Parts: sequence; C-alpha cells; structure tokens
Amino acid sequence: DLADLFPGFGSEWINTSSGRIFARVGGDGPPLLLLHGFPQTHVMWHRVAPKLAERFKVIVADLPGYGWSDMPESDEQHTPYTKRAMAKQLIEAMEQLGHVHFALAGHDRGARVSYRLALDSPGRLSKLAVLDILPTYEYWQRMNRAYALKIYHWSFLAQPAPLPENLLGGDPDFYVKAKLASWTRAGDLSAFDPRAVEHYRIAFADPMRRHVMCEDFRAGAYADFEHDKIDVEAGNKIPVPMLALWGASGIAQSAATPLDVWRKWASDVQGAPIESGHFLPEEAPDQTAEALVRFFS
Amino acid sequence: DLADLFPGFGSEWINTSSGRIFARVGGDGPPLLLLHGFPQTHVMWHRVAPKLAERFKVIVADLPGYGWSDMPESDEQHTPYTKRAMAKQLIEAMEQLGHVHFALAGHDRGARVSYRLALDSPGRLSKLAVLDILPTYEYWQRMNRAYALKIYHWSFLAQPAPLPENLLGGDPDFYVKAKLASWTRAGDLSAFDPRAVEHYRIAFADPMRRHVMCEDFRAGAYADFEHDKIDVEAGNKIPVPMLALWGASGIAQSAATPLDVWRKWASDVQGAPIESGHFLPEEAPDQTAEALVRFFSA
Ligand SMILES: [Cl-]
Repeated sequence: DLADLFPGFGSEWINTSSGRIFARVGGDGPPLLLLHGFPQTHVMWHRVAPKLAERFKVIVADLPGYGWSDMPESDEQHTPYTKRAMAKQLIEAMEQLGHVHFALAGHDRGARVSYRLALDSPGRLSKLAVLDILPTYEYWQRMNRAYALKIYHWSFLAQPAPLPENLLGGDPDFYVKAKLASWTRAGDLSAFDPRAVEHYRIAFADPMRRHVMCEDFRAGAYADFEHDKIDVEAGNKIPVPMLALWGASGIAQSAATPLDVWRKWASDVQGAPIESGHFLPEEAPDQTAEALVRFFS
Repeated sequence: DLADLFPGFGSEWINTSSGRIFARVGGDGPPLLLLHGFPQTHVMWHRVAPKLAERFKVIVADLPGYGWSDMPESDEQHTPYTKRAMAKQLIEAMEQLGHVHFALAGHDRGARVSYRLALDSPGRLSKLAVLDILPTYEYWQRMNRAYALKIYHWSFLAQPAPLPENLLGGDPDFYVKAKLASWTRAGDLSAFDPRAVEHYRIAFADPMRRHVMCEDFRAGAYADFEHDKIDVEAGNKIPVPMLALWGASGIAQSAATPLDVWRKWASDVQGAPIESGHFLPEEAPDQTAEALVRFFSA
C-alpha cells in the first residue's frame, strides 16, 4: 500500500552499533547522503533524488529512530537522539558501504545532524548542504515571544515525557498533517504527493515513532544546544565547503539573512533563497535539485 | 455530583451585555470580588472565602467563559476573552449588585483581569491583590530558551485553532490533572480538596470550556500583550493600593523578583512571597487568607 517513490533505487538495511539504518540507494559516482527531518522520512527526497542520481551515488536514509530505521533505546540525556550521536551512527552506516568521505545534504532535523557531523568530523565530508535551517543554538538565542509562538513545537515536544506523548496519541493524523501544511507556502497539503503524505502519516501513527521524535526535540533543547554553545564559545567554524538554501517563506525574514548567520558558523559557505516554504524538496523540487546538482558537481 | 464547597453562601447568576456571570455570595461588609484562573473555577477560593466572609461581602465569580458563566462566541482577535473585555464584563456584573467601587483579588488569569481592570478603570477599585502573576507583558518580554521550556503552555495554548483543542480532546482528564499537579510545590494533587479537583475536571471535560481557555491564552499572546505594551511604554502605573502575593515555588518568580517588577507597574504596591507553589489559596490557605484579610482591612 505504501508507494515506491524511487524508481531505480534499491532498498538497504545497514547495520550499525546502535541499530539498522534504512536507505534507498540509487545511482553511481561520488557518494551523496540525503537526510530528512521532522515529521517526515527519507521519502521527502523523492522529487529531487532522481536528478541527483544522474550524477551521484545517492543514499536516502531514514534518521536513527525514524521511518524504518531501528529505534535505539534512549536515556535520561536523550543521547541516541542527539545530533552528535545520530551523526556518529550515520558515519558507521556509511562505513558499512565503504564511504568514509562523502557529500551530505540535510533538511530540518537531518540538516542538524549534518552540520553537527561537519563540526565533529569534518574529514568525513567533501561538501555539505543544509536546507531551511539555522543552527540550534541560533534558534534558541532567537527564542523571544515571536519565535516562541512560531516555533512552539520546539518547547512543547521537549516537555518531560509523557506530556507530549499523551497529547499526540489522541489524533496523530491531525498533528502530522498540521506539521506538514503549516510552514508550506500554500498553507495546505497540496505541495506534497499524497503517497508521500501517507508515508509520513503511517510513521507518525506509531507511538514508538512519536516518542523518538519527542526525544529528538528533548535533545534539541538540552544536549544539542550545549554542544552548539561550546562551538560558538570556541569560535569553531565548519571548514567543509557549504551551501545554505532557505525558503523565502520559511525562516522568518529579519535582521541578517540566513547566509549572514551561516557565515558566522562556516568559513566557506554560499547560499540562496528558494521560492518556497519550509519543505524545499517537495514545494520547489526543480529549483532545489538544480541548486544541489550545481553545488555538489 | 458536584459538591457545595461554600456551605452557607448564596448564588447569583448575573446578567451582563456579554453573558451571565455565575458567583457564590457570602458574608457582609465591604464588597470583595474574588477571581480564579486556569484551569480552575470559582471553587479555588473555598478554603479562604469563609474566613474573608467574616469581614467582607464576598463575591466569588466564575470568569467569563469559565465554570458556570456563559461562553460568548469569540472572534479573530479573541475579544471576549481579552482581560480588557473580561474586566468590562465583571464591572457590569458588579454594577448589577450595586457595587461601583469594590475590593478585588485575583489569581492567575483572574489576576490578569484584575490588574487590567485597575489600568483601564482605577476608580472602580478601593484596593487590588494579585496572586502568583507578573504582568503578561513581563512574561513575554522575559521570553528565552529557559522560559520557553519552563512555561510552554502560553505558546502551546495560543496556537491557532483547532490545534490545541484537537490535542486536548483525546484525554482531557490527564491534561487538567497534570497541570494542577505540575504547578504545586509537591508536584501532585495532595494540596487540593478532591471535591475541588472534580469541579475543575468537570469544567475541563466540556470542549466548549476548553476552547474558551485556549481563546484566553490566544488573547494572552496577542491583544492582552499589546494592551500591556501600550501601558509600559507610556509609563502608566496603577494608582490603586496594591498587594502582590506569589508562591516561592510558583510561576511568577522563576527568574524575576516579583515586587520589583510590580513596582514598575504600580505606584503604591506592597508584596510578599508565601511558601507555596502556584495555587496559593489551596496550597497555603491560612497564610493567603491572613494576608488578604490584613491588606483589605487596613
Ligand atoms: Cl496566568
């Protein structure tokens, strides 16, 4: 019943010391890892992965605990769902395929895995792309009234268990659909392929998958923020060549641009806005694919 | 069953242009209005009201849209559940009883109605007490990562409808009981009379009542904040003699010395902490009743 949205891609379960990572794998050439975010799975890359697979070996992975990847047991510090630990686990998965130096693009939570990977283990990356995010530390520094209202789920889903888990169990379909529609330019579900929405809905229907998501946001409020704070306080910048794409209707337009922000975090970064809400690869697949192909080539 | 927690008190169902206000009414002497907050009803005063009624004519009212008061249909600006509108409605209700100048004590949302009343219509009040709050402008101005995590429900319940309503509807008993317990000193329900909890649970079980509560917090995020912002930025202070009481373990303190905050908003204010979580009149009834009797009698 779940549609195969990756023509010409294999399906691989990749072992790691924290559990299996599921990926769709297609193409040939230099390796490129794609990492989704919340509340999605690897299938959010389905409109851009084919164009990338024209030039690259493309690995489209479910994040630890998301989609069909295994769910490592968490702990009081949410360790397996911190971006530092997720990056270590995906480094292990890439080693199983023999990739120790690869290109990486991430969106939303997956982009947070990606820039933490670049900060911790820059030798792993040839090039890095992040889609419609700023660093977790920056979004918390920005958490005034306006941001607390727009980005409320960062604090709501980080409340101690079982508060968000209990609330999410009454009507999971409504919540996942709201968290897809809300930051799109259209404000509805029309930018998404209905078969992709069903993948997201089925995943969100499982209480164990929702608990993982809450652990991700708990990590995002605590350890991820502290890890980012150490890099800011040390003046550490990503040295990996980097691309920051963002939605003109995504990150609230403001003071600096997102490129101005990323230049404080990275010594070789280019960027561009895309006519899009938050979900660049689905709302604006042609522009997003074109920008990634040009950057990664 | 709902218990009568003010045995001996009468009842009024008071017409206003915005809908009926339910109140319990007891005692004799100078008039004193008591206003509850979220997620409670007028019954939260049941451990202090009999003591106050020895000295005052005590009016224990359900806020507009709460308890047994009527629920006006809201609008895009949440107008009926703004503290400005609630204060106007309760002024009308008090006029129906012949009270045009009265003493007022509020807790939580009711305290926000109360200080807004003092800002808009100070001549209505002899004296004002506010329990475990800072002004809404101050909660938002303080907003940062630690506060966003500590008091998440201001931003959650202010999300556009129907998202909070949807989430609250699956298991409403769990949410209202978790909130009551979370904000007490001990973190459980031991501070509450179980008959009072049942009043709160029964009100919270009505989806229309839950929608009012969300409209109240939407007002809190939008128009109430804007009304407060106009007053601070203008330097307007409440002139009514004022008492600020807060729980040592309540919401208001957090990271803010409450009396110093209130001195920016009021020109004649005194205050004190009480060893309590948020729910001062139930967690510390003897000290709360004494503090209020002494303040309003002076
Ligand atoms: Cl409040």
